Amino acid sequence: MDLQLKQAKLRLLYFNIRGRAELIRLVLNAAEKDFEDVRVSETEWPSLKSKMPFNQLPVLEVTTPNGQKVMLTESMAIARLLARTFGLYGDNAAEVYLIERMNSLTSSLLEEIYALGLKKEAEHLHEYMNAIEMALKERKSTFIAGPRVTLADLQVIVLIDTMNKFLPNTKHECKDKLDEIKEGVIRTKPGVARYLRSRPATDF
Amino acid sequence: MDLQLKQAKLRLLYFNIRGRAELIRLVLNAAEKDFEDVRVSETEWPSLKSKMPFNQLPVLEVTTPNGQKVMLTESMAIARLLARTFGLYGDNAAEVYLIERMNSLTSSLLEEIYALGLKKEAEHLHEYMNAIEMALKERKSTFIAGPRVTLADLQVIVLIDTMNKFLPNTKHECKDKLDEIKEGVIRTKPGVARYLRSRPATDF
Repeated sequence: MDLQLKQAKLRLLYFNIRGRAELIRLVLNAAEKDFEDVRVSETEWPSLKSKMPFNQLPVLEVTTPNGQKVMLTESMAIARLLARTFGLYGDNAAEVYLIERMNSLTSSLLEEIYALGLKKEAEHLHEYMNAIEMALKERKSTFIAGPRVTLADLQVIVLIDTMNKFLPNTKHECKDKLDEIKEGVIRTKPGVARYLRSRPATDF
Repeated sequence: MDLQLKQAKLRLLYFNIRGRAELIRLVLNAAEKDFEDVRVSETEWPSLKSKMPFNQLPVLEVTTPNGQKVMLTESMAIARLLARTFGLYGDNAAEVYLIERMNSLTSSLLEEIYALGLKKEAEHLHEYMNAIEMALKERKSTFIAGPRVTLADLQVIVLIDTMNKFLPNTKHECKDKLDEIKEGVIRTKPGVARYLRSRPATDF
């Protein structure tokens, strides 16, 4: 039942984009936990989908220290499990509420931005951006949920990179407040700083 | 920072439907924690939205035992906070992964069902239903995450009621496995059993 994730061998299977696995890559790099970052092309996906017991990516393939292979699914469930394992998910339920309130807003905004890339909404987008900006201005701590980085600050990085690609010229005050969080993650999580500098430059 | 939710006065503001607040109502009734279940019409929403500091429902208005009024937002963040407070969120990160994997599947399926009511997909629906049915058949416990009810078993109830309204004649084997979970929640959580019997019969 306990996968012993600190020691376990970890392989992340996803496409060669940031997308919905970037948050997992950021948690593992923040924790300085090594993993195989396996980037799958859509040319390779049909054959991989046929031999493996899953139908969507990302999957985290865990090999426990005792040799047991377990395939984990559901991107945010994986990210939260890894964050809890490596001390990136707060210390009590009140802090976790702050994490999860912000992640609800930023996850929803991410999915709205993703859906508008090729469909053809600044109002629905503005609503999320105002809520995020408001929470960031009201906080009484350096990071979203307290004095130290948690999963919510890591997902802010995902959100910034998505707004830069999908909404480059959008000029909302929330962008500056998000960038402040990112600056603090880079300062305090040298594994993230190095990863962002070295990761593949991708469009999405 | 700690709202003292066991003792705090709680008012839930949402529309007079099950919708996205039913999970919160189920947690509180499972815990036998009293709350004001305030059901707002769309006739009343414009005026309420103008005087209060929020722009969407549900909101949980908490009055702590020391008299402090705090408005909580984000339906799933509220539900998880309440589940943690009342012992409905497992005991370790491995159990929580089981909760959150299942809630990812059932939340996604719920949102897909909601979006298809008036838009005009059995494939995308079938994918979620097969994954849910598969996890339910593979489990080595009475409930989704272990021997006792958690938030994931409560959201199964939300999913059943939604499939009954939106997909009455759909005949998938996952429906029976979901109904088994619901039967066990009713048996083991007398507060849920009573609530389901007494709650307003609504369309959505």
